[PDB]
Amino acid sequence: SKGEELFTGVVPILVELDGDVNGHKFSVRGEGEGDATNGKLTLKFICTTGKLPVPWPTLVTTLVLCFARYPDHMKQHDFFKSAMPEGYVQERTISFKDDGYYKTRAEVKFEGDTLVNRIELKGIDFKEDGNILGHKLEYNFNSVNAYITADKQKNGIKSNFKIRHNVEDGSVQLADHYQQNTPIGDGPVLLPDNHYLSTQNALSKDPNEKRDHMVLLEFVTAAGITLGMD
Repeated sequence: SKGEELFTGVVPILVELDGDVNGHKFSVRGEGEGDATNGKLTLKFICTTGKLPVPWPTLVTTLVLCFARYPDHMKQHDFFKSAMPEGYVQERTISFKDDGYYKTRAEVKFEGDTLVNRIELKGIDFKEDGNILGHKLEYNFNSVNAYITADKQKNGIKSNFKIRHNVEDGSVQLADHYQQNTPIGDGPVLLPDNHYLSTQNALSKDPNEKRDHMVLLEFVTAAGITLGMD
């Protein structure tokens, strides 16, 4: 596959999300750019339907792993870029412990010059006074290593990892993530060996923005495979 050659520069990004959590409907639109050479994403997200009915941090994982920085000695394990430009489907179940769950289905693929992440999210069985629908989570996002394994019986990859959201009262809300990715096209894809993505996030606000929004800076770097340019 040649897909990785589409990410050697800076690539504009468009993210569109339609959400429905316990019948609370919402939409989010994000725009920015990705720089896979550095593993860097810079995006600004707007709730275009007004008030976001869930905390912005609970949407970070849902709102483009093709922008991870794979070190040279690991380029053969980069499933995400290998599927491009046709893209992949990314599906998750995110189970909030002692609370509801998200089910997400996204298509990550190039539309023209732009990498687009288009997502359908349904949230079910949440508590209306819980940490999610109650907006009890701090506006931040801790750093995380998320392990990838190949899924040969689906021609894709899978991953499960735990996101720990800080609660305003000092407790921690667990979001257990189960993820599946499978290509859209029929071309060749890279099935990686076991490894992980190391991710850091900085969440902020745009002073001149009145809408409900999230400014996001994110770094994603692949690791977990031995040797590589001492």
